[PDB]
Amino acid sequence: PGSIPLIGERFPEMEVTTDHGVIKLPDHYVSQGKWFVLFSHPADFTPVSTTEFVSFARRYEDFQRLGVDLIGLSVDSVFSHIKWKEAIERHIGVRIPFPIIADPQGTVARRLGLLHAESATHTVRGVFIVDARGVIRTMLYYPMELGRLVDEILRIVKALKLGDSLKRAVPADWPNNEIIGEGLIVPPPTTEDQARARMESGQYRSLDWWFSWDTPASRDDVEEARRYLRRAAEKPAKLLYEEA
Amino acid sequence: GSIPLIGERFPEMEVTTDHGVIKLPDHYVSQGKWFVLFSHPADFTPVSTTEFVSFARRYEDFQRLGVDLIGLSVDSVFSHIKWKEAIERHIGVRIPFPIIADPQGTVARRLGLLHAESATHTVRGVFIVDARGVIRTMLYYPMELGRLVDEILRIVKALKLGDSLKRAVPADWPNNEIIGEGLIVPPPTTEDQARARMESGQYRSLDWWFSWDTPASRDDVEEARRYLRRAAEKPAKLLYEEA
Amino acid sequence: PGSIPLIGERFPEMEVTTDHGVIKLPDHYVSQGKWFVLFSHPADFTPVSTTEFVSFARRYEDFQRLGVDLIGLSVDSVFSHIKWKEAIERHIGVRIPFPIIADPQGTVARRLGLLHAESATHTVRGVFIVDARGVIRTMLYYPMELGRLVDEILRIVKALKLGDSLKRAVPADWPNNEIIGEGLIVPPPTTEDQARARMESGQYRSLDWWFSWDTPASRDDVEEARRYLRRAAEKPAKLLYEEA
Amino acid sequence: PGSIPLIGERFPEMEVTTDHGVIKLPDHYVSQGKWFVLFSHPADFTPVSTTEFVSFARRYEDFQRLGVDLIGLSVDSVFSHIKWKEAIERHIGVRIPFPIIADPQGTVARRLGLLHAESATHTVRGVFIVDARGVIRTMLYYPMELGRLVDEILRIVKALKLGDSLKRAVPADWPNNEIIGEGLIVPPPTTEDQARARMESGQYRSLDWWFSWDTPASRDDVEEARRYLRRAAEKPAKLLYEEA
Amino acid sequence: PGSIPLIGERFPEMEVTTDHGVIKLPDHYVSQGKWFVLFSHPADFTPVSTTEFVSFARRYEDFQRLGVDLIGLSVDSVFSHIKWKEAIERHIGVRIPFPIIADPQGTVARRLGLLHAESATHTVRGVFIVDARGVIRTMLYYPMELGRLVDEILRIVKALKLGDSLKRAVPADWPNNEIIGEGLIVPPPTTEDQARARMESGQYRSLDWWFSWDTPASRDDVEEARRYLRRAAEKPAKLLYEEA
Amino acid sequence: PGSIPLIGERFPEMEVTTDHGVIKLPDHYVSQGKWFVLFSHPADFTPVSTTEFVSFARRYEDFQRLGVDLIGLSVDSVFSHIKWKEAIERHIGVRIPFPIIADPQGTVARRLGLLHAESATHTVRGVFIVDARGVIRTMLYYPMELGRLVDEILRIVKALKLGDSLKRAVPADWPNNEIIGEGLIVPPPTTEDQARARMESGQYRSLDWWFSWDTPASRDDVEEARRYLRRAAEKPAKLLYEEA
Amino acid sequence: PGSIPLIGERFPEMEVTTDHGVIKLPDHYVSQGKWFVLFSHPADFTPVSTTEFVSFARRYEDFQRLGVDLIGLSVDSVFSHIKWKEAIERHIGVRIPFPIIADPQGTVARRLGLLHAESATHTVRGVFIVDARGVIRTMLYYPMELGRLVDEILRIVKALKLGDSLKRAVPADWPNNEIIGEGLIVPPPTTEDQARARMESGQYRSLDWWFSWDTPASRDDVEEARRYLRRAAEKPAKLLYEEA
Amino acid sequence: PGSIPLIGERFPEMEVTTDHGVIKLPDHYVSQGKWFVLFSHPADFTPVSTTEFVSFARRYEDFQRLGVDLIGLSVDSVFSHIKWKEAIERHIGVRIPFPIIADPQGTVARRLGLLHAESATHTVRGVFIVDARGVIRTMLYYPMELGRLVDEILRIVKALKLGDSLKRAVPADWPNNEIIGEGLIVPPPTTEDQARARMESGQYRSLDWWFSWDTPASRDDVEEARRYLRRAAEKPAKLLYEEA
Repeated sequence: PGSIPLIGERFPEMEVTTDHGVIKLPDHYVSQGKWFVLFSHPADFTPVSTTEFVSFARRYEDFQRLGVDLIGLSVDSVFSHIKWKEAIERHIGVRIPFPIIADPQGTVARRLGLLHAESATHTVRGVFIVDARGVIRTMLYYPMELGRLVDEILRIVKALKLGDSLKRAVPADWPNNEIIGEGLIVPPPTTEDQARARMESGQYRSLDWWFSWDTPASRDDVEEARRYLRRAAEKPAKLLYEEA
Repeated sequence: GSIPLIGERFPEMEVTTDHGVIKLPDHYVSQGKWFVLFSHPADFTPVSTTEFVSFARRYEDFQRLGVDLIGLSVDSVFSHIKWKEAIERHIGVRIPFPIIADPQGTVARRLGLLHAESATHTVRGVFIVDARGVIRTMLYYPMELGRLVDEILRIVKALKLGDSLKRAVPADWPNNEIIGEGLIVPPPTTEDQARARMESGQYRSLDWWFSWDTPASRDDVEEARRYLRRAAEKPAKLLYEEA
Repeated sequence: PGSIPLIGERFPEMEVTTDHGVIKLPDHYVSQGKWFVLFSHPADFTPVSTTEFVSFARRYEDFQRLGVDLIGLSVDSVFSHIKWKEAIERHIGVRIPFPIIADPQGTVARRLGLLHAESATHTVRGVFIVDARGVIRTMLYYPMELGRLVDEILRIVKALKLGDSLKRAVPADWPNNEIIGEGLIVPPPTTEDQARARMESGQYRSLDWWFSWDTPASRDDVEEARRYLRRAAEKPAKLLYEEA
Repeated sequence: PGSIPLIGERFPEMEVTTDHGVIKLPDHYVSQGKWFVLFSHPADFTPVSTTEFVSFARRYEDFQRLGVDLIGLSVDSVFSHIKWKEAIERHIGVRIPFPIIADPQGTVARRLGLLHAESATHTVRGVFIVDARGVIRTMLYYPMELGRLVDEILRIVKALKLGDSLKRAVPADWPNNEIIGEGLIVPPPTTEDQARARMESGQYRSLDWWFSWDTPASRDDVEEARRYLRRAAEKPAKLLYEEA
Repeated sequence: PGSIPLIGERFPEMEVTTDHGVIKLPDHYVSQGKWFVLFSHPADFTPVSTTEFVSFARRYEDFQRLGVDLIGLSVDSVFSHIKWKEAIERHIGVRIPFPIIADPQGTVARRLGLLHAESATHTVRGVFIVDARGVIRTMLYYPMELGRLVDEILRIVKALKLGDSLKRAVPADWPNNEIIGEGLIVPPPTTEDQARARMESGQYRSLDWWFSWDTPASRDDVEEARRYLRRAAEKPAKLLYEEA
Repeated sequence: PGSIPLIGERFPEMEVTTDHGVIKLPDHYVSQGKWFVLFSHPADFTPVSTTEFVSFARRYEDFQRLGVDLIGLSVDSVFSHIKWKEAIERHIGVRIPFPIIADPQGTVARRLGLLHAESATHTVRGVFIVDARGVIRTMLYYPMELGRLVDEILRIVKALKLGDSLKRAVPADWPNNEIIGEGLIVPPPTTEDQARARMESGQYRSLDWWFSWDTPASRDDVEEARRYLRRAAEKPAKLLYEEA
Repeated sequence: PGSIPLIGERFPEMEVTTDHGVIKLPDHYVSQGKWFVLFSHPADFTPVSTTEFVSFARRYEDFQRLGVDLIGLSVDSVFSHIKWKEAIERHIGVRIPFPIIADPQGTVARRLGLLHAESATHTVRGVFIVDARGVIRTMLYYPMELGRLVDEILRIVKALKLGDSLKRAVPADWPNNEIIGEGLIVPPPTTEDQARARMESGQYRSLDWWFSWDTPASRDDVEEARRYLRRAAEKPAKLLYEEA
Repeated sequence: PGSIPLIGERFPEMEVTTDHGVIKLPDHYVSQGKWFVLFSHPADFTPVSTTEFVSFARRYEDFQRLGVDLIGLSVDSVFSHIKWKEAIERHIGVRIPFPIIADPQGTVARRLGLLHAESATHTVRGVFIVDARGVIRTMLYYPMELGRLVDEILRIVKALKLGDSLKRAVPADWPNNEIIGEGLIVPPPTTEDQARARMESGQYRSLDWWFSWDTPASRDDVEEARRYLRRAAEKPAKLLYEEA
């Protein structure tokens, strides 16, 4: 009962208007060798949405260091985007450095399947994680009533980039997996001959032919991922409403 | 591909699991239980195994929230029973919750779980469904990347809190950088509501569209923070060593 | 390309969300025995649109005396409507008392044919003048670059109400028609017998059997209409920008 | 409902028969560098229609000063057009200098959406304002019972040409706008960078980044537009029926 | 009902994934001059299916001597295939040397008509006997509750190759036919001249013009076929469950 | 390029003409509480088909003991059926007691999927084994060039009836299975709880939780089944062509 | 209804299997310069059909003298054709020299419209008389219960060949027509000029311009046709059943 | 490539205009318990057609004696039918007693498939032999160039009525069949038990179980059929053209 792009598909070709200008997706980011996180929010001048834009802004440098750009999306105009970003800088002291797509007829929202049953007129809290080839790698759909956990979006990109370069799969809760810790998983054998070569070789730690791992990520990569999760877990030292 | 949506009732279906034949969402609604239905590509795969052990380790935390767990893959019930035996034998962890067998992809196609990474194996989908049978949140992870299971606990804990207190939940709750453990009052949608909100003084406000208070118990806040602290902590002892 | 409601049709049935609440059109106004002017603008926080809201607001009591309610429309959210009305009040000192429809997916815009070729996403400056029976009586379509002449909307309603109560047609430029002045037109004969009776009768002033008129409008009726046009023609004594 | 041309589209390509000859629209006017106002009336030998033809003819030199040609339209024959113009000159003393399209099978009517629900057989009082590139700039739909305000058609053309010439938008009720008087509006910024540049420069008067204006119109341009409205507002010195 | 491949057609072109790798059918076997037996079973880790795989494995060299390769099929994954073959080796002491197709979405099952009314999700016990030209020669459909008689599959391929090589048909129950024993049948005359020539000839034994046979099969080919049926008929000396 | 009935479906309702008269399938046999074997052959007066009719006739009492009736089918007329059975009795000394369906337009053959690519005009050697409920239990498709092994048809019915009555599945090559001999298989557990109870009850011999069996068939049932395969494997004592 | 070929159409192109081999119609006879009679019968081993084959055989040399070949058709197999011709030779003492098409799936029957409502499975007694150019010249449909008069098929071919060679039409009951006897008819005039020329010439015997004839057939031609009818009319000397 | 009624179908229901009045087929004849022969001819005032009408007139009493009525058909008008019948009476001295269908738009001809490839406009020489139940029993299609043999139409009806009353089939060339003379055929047995009963009874003369006959037709019935064929074979005593 709702239509979408899929993991492992090219992000659909589209021209969009942002508060920074008109761009083509995913070409604008592919051309720069950047990943992008496209995320949507129901409407400008809404409180949970404001908390998410402030969370992304606080993490903006972390995204840049990973080679990731951010782009938001709502059904509001570019005039509402400029006005809202001014209200956030005025009342919270936080500049939002990244663009927001203006989608008033829902052209982009319907293309991406971002209109769910909680609202006929406002997008859900969608997330498209797109790599530098323009390929959708992960998609999340949060509802109106619940803000995202932005440190998990950082973990997903870091973990994908690590699995892509080291030719590994990434265990549950990496880098704090209960079985193998910061270990990364060797893709399982898919033939009788490969399963025997795996069991015979002694090259990797194994529970069995279908479960092998090693520890090829650098201490810095592991520490960088732990830092995202430690920030998610810690009560902030000071609240931005307190100082403004 | 096409899907169920947030705010829709979970599609009515009979499914075969390794515990028996059940109707969804009827089977969980009748127990007054939320359920998390999650998919994995194939039995006897390593990332999938890590996620089943992560879910099993959090089984009581899910029971504490009134949440039942149900897995899904295209493998048979026979493969499910044999795989759960190998996990118990090689890792020392029992998997208590059922797994759907979906060999022709009937359930996979109905739920939109076949993406472009594999023609034959489901992605790592997550449907978070409340005790009314309504889809509240959906997550799609790929083959190469295991889920963060403590975020699934935080989503349920925060949705139940929101429903219980008529509040919305800020980014990164209960560690929001603006309001901390604060919860948000839904914004006014009329000129009259906007005037009443600003004349009131019941809430902390940045402006008429951004009001919050602190109505969650200490217990609610610390239980949600405990999930994230567990996600962030280096394990004390790796299960591969003490199997 | 692109359909519309037509003159003489019932305004299409629809539920709409405004910054005052949810209403049904045209029922909400029909039930009250009121006319309504539904007008659209491209986007909140745009300057020509701002001048038109301020113009309607200044004319609000003139519309109320005619038994006409006002309702605006754009594809912005209710949050943008509330914010924009606050901005007008703060910067110009003018309260906008009438509701604005929020149409974020363009459902209403598409139903009313308000998406023209100057913008794929923002409505033209459309005007629907709807009588207390819910019937569309007149429609205007102004472009993004040109503000409306709001006094002509008052002249249209006043002249329609006069024509309906007195069973007359209204000449060009009424009440300053260069042939008959404040005169109103008797509908022309449509049969041979009617045309003979019309000319054998001393009831009306006539140029010929097809052009008859009289002067049945009250002095008050005529002065009311002349005041709208005199307001349109006179430089305002003081500009609201000055008083800031 | 019923389909139409839209603001911002090229006027639909068509050959039409007039009481002056066969012409191609919009080509015939485009090749002269002329705007045209194409207007429709229900039927020849009808009195409101006659008042409107006389109104247009009296303002013929005003339209010529703006580089605007006039063309009428009804479902009557070229023969009825010639007889009706003859009758207006004989009984009222006014020559109609401009052509009228003859549309007996409603070919042009249907193409332009001029058949509304008040009459299955006679066009509404439609108005298409078309610039010298052949583009539709404004459309008005008046009913059978109500004559148009022809001085508003002059104000629309004068304002659009000024807007085009000086790269400005025109406020409500120009040149008597209650906020900025005869001032013209600078199109609002559409990007964060444009919004900052606008407010950092002292180049324009501004309420805020989204509302900037200046006064680039000549006193001649302003007073010619005010003259149209002053004429609409004035009690006629002498009624043409008294000069019959 | 439900659709199928037919005797005398080429086996449908398809790429399939096995626990030995990705192959094209029937090309992978045609290119080798090999016959193949493609057989399906409902699910890995099921007992009748296990008895069938061990029966085929025990006859593997008998198939190899005939120039026939074996390939299984079920809707289980390649991982389950490797795990199940390991379990059969561990618990029964029998290695399954031949590949199994993994068909988890039932793409191959549907193409081959292997989903019957006993199970919506698991294939019947289907058997396709395909010659070295890639042509389907024989098809068997056993149900979930009944294991195949694997020696009949050997007799079929043995008898078809003899019939192909010697240009003969094969009587019921060959090589123990109750009328002609190990005799092979000369295809019957299809014209009046062939029927007379056959009866005039004395070249063959005949009951009548439509029933002629001779004994051209080698003693070795007859003894091989009688050995398959002797093996089917005899109670094994030792049961593999006791040996494990 | 062909559809069939499926295993587990009721045999399709049909009226058929035979050389014993008109009968309804499957009702004619269901009403008697009888299984039937419907088998087809390409044409009357053909030699392989004659050998199969003689094999079935010799095994007629064995079918009767199983409560199985036999019914043939070809595209030939009832007249040809009568003449061919007369020819078999005169030249071979074997009376055919069971009916043959006459199917000259291929109505029955098309309904049962019995026209394959080897002949456009003659059926393949199909077999439908139908139980006393009218349900299709097994289907076999042999080609023009290869006679059936009729004793395997007896073994299938015997094993199916045993599996039905004892609630058991039947291993490969039963009653001579190489793992469990004349053992019959307990359907495997389909739940974690059923699996544990199986492993803990000690009620059955097991290789693992998914492979349990016992030996509940009578010595008579086992030896009766074995006798069919012993007959298939025996060099005939004397060939019917000698004693024609 | 049901669909046939038509008089004056080429006999439909088709490959047919006879008890003499595989031939293309009509080419097999066109390339020899021969007419053919294709006739159908419901089923081999039927008594009316047997009388008609014996009648055709008696008249074989009569057909050969006209340059006409015979070809039969039924839905029975080639094997039944051969057995039936053998049974006719053995029991009646008559050899059938001409081929029969075998049509088991009714492919040819359906193409020629030979399946009528007396039988769903067996053809009617159809007759197609086809000339040396492959053109259908006459068609007869007799039913199951009624044998043909084969002497009328000889009269048709003789009369048609005389008509073609002498450029004449043939009267009713030729060569014993009541009005003109063995006379042949000149095609009638189709113009006023031709009608006047016909009546002025005195070339032909005429009743009126539309009925002219002459006597161009030879003694030998007329006697050959009269012999066919005398044979039809003669009570046989001996009955073939009596010498058996 | 042309559609017809079929043997064993009811004659299609239709109202037809004749030169005797408007009638319903087949009802007009069924209600009288009469058979009818409906026959077509290409055109009135054509010579072969004239000979056929005179032949049917000569045989009128013989058809009446069989309870057969005659009805002609052509695409000519009733006025042509009346004129042509008058011309036949005056020039040939023969009164045509039976009606002719007037079918000027080919409505009847198209319904009965009487338009073949020799003429787009004129019907072939069709014959429908219809029994007193309205059922089509035999159909003949002769071409434009060839008159019918009308004595064979009498033989067909006589033999069909004898078959119907005696429950027999009628041999080739009856009543002068070369095997059984004036004998009639017992329909063959269609079951094994009927075949054995037929052979055992000694009730009928038989060649084999499938060919039995007896002599149940009266002396009068046989002599009446023989008279038709003797007439067909007789050289006319005198020619009608001569005595005219």
